[PDB]
Amino acid sequence: EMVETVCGPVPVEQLGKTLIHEHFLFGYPGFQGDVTRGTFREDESLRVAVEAAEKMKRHGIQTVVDPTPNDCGRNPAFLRRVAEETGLNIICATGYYYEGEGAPPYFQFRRLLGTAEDDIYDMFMAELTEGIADTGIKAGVIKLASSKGRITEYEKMFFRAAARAQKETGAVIITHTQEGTMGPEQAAYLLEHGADPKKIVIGHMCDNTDPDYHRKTLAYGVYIAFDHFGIQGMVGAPTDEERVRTLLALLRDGYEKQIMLSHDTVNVWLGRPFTLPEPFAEMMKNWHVEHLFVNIIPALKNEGIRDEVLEQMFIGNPAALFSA
Amino acid sequence: EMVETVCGPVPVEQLGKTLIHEHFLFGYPGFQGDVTRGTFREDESLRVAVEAAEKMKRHGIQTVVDPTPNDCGRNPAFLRRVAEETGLNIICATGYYYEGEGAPPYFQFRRLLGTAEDDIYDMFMAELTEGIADTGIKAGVIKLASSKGRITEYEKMFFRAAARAQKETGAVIITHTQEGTMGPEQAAYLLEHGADPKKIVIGHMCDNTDPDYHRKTLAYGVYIAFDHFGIQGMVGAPTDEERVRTLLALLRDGYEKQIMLSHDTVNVWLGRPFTLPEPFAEMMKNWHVEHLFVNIIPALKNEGIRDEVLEQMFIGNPAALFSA
Ligand SMILES: [Co+2]
Ligand SMILES: [Co+2]
Ligand SMILES: [Co+2]
Ligand SMILES: [Co+2]
Repeated sequence: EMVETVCGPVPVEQLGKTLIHEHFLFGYPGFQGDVTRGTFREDESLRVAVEAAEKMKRHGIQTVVDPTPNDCGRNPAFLRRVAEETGLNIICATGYYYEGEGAPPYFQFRRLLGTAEDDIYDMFMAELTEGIADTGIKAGVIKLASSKGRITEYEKMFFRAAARAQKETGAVIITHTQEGTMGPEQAAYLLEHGADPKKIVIGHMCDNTDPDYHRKTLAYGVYIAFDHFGIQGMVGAPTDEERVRTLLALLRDGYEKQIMLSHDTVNVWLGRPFTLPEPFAEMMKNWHVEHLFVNIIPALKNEGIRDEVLEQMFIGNPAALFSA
Repeated sequence: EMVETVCGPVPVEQLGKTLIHEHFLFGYPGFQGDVTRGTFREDESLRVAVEAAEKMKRHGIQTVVDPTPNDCGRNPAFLRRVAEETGLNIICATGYYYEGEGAPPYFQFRRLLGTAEDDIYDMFMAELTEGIADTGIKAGVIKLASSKGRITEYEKMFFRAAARAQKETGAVIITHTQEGTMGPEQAAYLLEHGADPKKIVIGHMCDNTDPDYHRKTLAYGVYIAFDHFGIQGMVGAPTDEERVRTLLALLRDGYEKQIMLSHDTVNVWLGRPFTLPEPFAEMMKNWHVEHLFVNIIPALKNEGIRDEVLEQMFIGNPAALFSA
């Protein structure tokens, strides 16, 4: 009936049109050490984050899931400010990123102590059922992530802890896959450990252009997310044209009740500002929160995708995902 | 001749008896993500850190160099609270840790952008000559660190930026070596990029028990630190008995003017509290700030080491190190 947002419990039936994977803030681990030159400018950051939220609202978005990992600058209190200003529902996560873009030393050390996996489960339970730090905000999803071609031993600790927490709480799991790998493997591993496929979203699935890879993942009964719309020009990433091609094939096969769409935007980068070099910068120009609504959805409609199917993906699926 | 401390400039002639490598606070990268169960409690932490400072003061210590890396929870304002309460001089660092206990994703990303090395130099210069964040505190040393058996491409960016910053500022460089490797290589690499050997301390040298490894390093004209006293059993670490054996051999060889001693304590751990298992816990029982004075120095004097030699290491060498 209810889901935890940054403003507290909200009825699942009130979530409405949802973006399943966007970041208001995000930083690569290590950004914290560059505080002198890469200061967090909260006022400007809030202005930018609120502007992004308003752009989403303009296209009927009422809810956003922000799965910023705990080790990547997650800031629930900041999200609450965005939500308070805009009236958007924002659902945050508990979880760590994958090894290559994460900060593994801490839980690797606890693994040497023999307690890491239990500590992670304890962290998930605390943040799902008690609150994050002193904010009073509970996470509404568990974020999991794996490496390219491998769910590492470090990563598997989180996967097992997540399955355990899910069995206890009924919490939704949202995942990151790296470079179009491990979708089927994540689903199989989570299900081995008793996780509920109807509560799992395997992310970044659109990074792989082989429809058989998607169908192998869909076979487990999980949700999949095409959540990289706008990300073009590598590393390895396919084009939006290719993403649309893959999506159309799955919709023709009747998989709409298992698919959600997003952009995985980073609206405010933590640390120093940066500029992409020009070939890449132009290829990435559509990576913003309006892209699905201005470009992608019109293209789907051009191919004959019905409004009810679009509504299934943006409204029906998040409602079902967060319902018992 | 002055050095920057957490309280501002202090005459080098007033540093007196110094511990070259101790941490009031330290966290393994990723500790930030375990904030809920591992919150930093400032009042209690300050009480503990102040007590550690008072323990050092009782043995005549007037100065501590705290080289906590930027990515390992460095908190200069906290150090200033400790120093303001106790009158201890505390000198802090600018730098990142080695890959295996560091947070490389941030500067790895900036390396891809082509700016990392310049960004690191910029950071070093800002923190040595202007201030850290909004604290008004300047770092007095640059902290460098390498991995086991190699200085990685990531680490080398910091090494080159450090040499550049040293040429400009005359700043002292303090290093970490991993598992008794890369001592000579660090010295060679820094001098090859124009760093001053009389301003370099190669750290954790006591983790290697081969006196030829030490003599190879010492031949570069650099300082070396036996800075792991009390750390026994963990990750290939030698015993204190073995450390004393190596140290005695070098002192009898006439190397006193190049050697400094410390414990590399962590007085307050960031993140969740932990307890070491029973075999390791007993082995680590002497890992505290009084150990050199209560146990090690008496062991050295029992082996014929005179007060003048000890004073050279604890007083003479730090004064020379920080002098032009
Ligand atoms: Co991701
Ligand atoms: Co993401
Ligand atoms: Co070290
Ligand atoms: Co240290």
